[PDB]
Amino acid sequence: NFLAMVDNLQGDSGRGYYLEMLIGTPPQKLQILVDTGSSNFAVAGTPHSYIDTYFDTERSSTYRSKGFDVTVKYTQGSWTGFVGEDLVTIPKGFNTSFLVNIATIFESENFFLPGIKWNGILGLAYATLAKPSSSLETFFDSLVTQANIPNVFSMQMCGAGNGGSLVLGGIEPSLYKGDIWYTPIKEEWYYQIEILKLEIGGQSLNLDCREYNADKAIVDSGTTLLRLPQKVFDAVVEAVARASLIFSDGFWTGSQLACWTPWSYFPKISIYLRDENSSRSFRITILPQLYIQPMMECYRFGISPSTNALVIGATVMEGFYVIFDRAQKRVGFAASPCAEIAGAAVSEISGPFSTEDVASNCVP
Repeated sequence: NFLAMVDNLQGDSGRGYYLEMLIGTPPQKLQILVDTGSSNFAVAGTPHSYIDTYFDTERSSTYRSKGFDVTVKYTQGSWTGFVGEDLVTIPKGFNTSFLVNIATIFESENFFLPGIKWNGILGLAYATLAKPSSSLETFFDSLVTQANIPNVFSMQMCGAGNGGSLVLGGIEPSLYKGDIWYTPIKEEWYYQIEILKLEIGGQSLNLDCREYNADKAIVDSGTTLLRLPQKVFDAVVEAVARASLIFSDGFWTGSQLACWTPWSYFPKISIYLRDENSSRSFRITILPQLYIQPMMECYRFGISPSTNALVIGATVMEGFYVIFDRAQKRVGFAASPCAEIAGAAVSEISGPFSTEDVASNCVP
């Protein structure tokens, strides 16, 4: 009954998309960030001045400690928590309770930030990324076993320029339009997919396709912006600058905002992904609406560099309906009715295209 799950997320690209969950007995209500870039279920376990509620294990008769803690470190921020298990229910989806591993954060640094509305995180990626180790069964793997649902979830994000949907156990036809296009998961850790080509203003960037997969290309709803490995970032900046022509250096680095819509002055950016048929690609396209982001207008460049990954973050996922088909080791993309600003399209999907002139394997 996927219709219950429609309209179950709040938030946006910048502050995250979050699901309401009930944890323990009696149920304590938390706001949980949906994060396809990690694999732990972790919640505030102590008071923090930037959050309004935390999970108190001592008030839950069904909580059981697992006898160890875990420390998680990100490029920015970290936390240490107690590892236990408890019953969860997701009101907007699964009104029958299920037992999951949970980390209750008792210490942290730059994790719970000012202005943020979530107080834990739901890591939806694979066991290989679970901490302390892959033996700590992920939240979604627990749900699949116990609720006997298909090993698939999908996400509609509607905050382009509001909330959206997290569908656990499959696909809701009302959340997309036209054809679904699927690309293989190259490696089950992050949702790693194979990027063949980037195209700015209809003109491909002149980089070996290995540069787009440098370490990894991934789909991550816990990342705000489109993040590009430094080399790709610098080439994209030059292509966009030249295809527009309005620039201070700070605009590209997020040091400065441009105040003026400007969208008509900037080019389309297309990312080409290998199809489940090896001999074909398809293309996901963001329009300036998704990467020239109004702030209050004043506008920020919605693309940043990464050291180690090309990350298809929430600002790009706001353009599409995205299917995490773990059962068939593929990620699907489709056109999304809610990807609009004033009823105007902010993205395009198209295919197929020939892969005759790209290498057989762009992943190094």
